[PDB]
Parts: sequence; C-alpha cells; structure tokens
Amino acid sequence: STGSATTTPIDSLDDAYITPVQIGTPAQTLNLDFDTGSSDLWVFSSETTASEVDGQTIYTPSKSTTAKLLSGATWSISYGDGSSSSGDVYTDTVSVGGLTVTGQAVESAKKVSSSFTEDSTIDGLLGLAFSTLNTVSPTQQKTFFDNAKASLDSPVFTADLGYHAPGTYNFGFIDTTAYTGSITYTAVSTKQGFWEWTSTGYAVGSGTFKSTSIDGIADTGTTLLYLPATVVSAYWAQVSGAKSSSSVGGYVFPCSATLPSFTFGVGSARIVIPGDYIDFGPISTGSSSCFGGIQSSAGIGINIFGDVALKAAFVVFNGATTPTLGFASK
Ligand SMILES: CCNCCOc1ccc(OCc2ccccc2)cc1
Repeated sequence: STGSATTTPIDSLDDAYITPVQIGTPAQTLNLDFDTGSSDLWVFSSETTASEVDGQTIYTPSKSTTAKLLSGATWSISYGDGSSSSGDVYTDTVSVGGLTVTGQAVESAKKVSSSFTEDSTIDGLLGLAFSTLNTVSPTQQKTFFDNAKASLDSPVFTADLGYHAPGTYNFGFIDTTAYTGSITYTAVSTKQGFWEWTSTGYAVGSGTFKSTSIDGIADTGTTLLYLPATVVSAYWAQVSGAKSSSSVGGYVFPCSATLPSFTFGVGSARIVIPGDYIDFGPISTGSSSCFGGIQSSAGIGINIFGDVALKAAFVVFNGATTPTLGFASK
C-alpha cells in the first residue's frame, strides 16, 4: 500500500504545516502537525477542557463506530518549546492520503497548554519519530508509520515541505519526479528515539564549505534550524546589523536586509537553504527588526534540522531494519 497527502503552511511564515487526517467511522477529518521529532498521535477532542478549545476541529470518539477506549491508558507529553498536552487513549481507524491503519492509538486530549489553544489551525500532532518515545502508559503505543510499515510497498515515508507553498507527505514510495539529481543517504542513530544524523558541515552564502560533524535531528515539527553557537554566529556575522537579542530570544536582523543562503552537508552532497527561507518577519507587528530562521541550539542540548532546513530538500525517512535518512535537492 501507499499514501500521499498534501501538507499546507498554517500561515504566511511557514510557522508549521498541517496535513488532513481521517479518524473514525464515519471519517472525522482533523488537520494534524506531522512531527518527525515526537511519537504521539494526539488530537483536540470532545474530552478537551472547554476553555482550552478555541476554533480547532475536535475528534468525538462517541460518534465513531470503530472507536474503542484503550482501558486504563493515559498520556502526557512536554515538548522542547515548553508546550504540553495530556489525556486518555482510544484505538480507531486512521487514514492519511489513502493509507489506512486499523487499531491506531488516538490520544484524546483532556488538557492542552496555551500555545495549542491559541493556534486555531492545528487540531493535534501526528508523531513520526521512533515508537520508543511514545508517552502512553502503562502500555506504550506505536506510531502511525510503525503500524503501517509492514503493509507499505517500501518501509519509508518522505517529507517534501514547501516554501510559502503546500508540499507533500508520501508513505510507502519515493516519488522520483519530486527531486533533482540523486538522493544521498546518511546513517541514523535511534538511541534517543529521533531521526538523528550527522551533517558533514556548512557554508554561509558563497563562502567556503567548512568540514565539521554536526549531530542533529530531522524534525518536521520544529520551525527553525537550531545549530551550534559557532555556526550561527558565523552566519549572522554576514548580515549587517544582525545581533543576538536576549529580550527577543534569539538573533534578529534588519528587515531591510537581503539574507545570504546557508548550505549544509549530507555526506559529500550539499543542500542549499536560500536566504529568503531564513526570514521569519517582524518580531512584532510593524517592527523593522526581523526574526532569524537560524538560531543557536546551545540552550536545547541537541541540534535541530527543523522546517527551515528540511523545506530546502526532498527528505526520505527510511524505516528499513537499519533506518537511514536521504536528502535530495529539488
Ligand atoms: C518541540 C517542537 N516540536 C513539537 C511541538 O510542536 C509544536 C507544534 C505547534 C505548537 O503550537 C504553537 C506554535 C505553532 C507554530 C510555531 C510555534 C508555535 C507548539 C509546539
């Protein structure tokens, strides 16, 4: 089997992407944030505290003839950005782009943090990291990809995120029309439950490439590119008037600037992030100070190849017995 779904930016900055997901019988379509940095499929629901729902579409398990309470199961997650959610668990039929899993754990939120409430466009998350991170207790549950894997034509999914435009998540096949040149594959460590890999280095604009190992995660659920402070300082030093602002919480730059590109290595291959991808717009409405799309990871404990990086590439998440990542230009 295969599946193919379009993923759409939630706003004009590509702050996140949403993909429609069918849950239950008859189908209830929710727009989920596909997150290769987490492993829980959770939704706004009929159980969510009423004051914490503000325009999201909810899953109502009582209206699904295939929904079954997973007795005694709870979940609770806290994300790297400080957001959180928790609740109970149903199993139900879940389809993405034509690919159906029966018996998927659908984690129904009873509580969500303010950042979720305040974003009307995201109805929940669909985690695509390794199932070892799933938070369901006392019986850990599998991701949608892990449940689909054995049925797929190939045990893969691909992320093809757009810059200020829709893109695609495919399951079970690699669309050879969706990229240029060849896909370079690189080793993955699953030891922290992430799609963790080692970039071979970077360049700033037309500058010389610096060969250096940068360990990090391929994370579709993180907006920005978070890299070591040395690399980030080297990038922003090429932008007149850019500075790290403790008050704003990262590097800012004059909105009048034209940003340089940023290149990262994948083995001997190179992925070039155009400068425009690194502009996250005014820090506050009407400001001439703009927020940067490349930020330090120093305060995180891991480097994160988030959407800024991944949207410059066609990315293969290869769930073969030994997982690997593939990157192509496009
Ligand atoms: C650790 C990162 N990845 C997992 C958490 O992913 C989130 C997704 C959405 C969200 O909603 C608020 C929001 C949306 C867009 C950009 C900034 C913040 C919070 C967290």
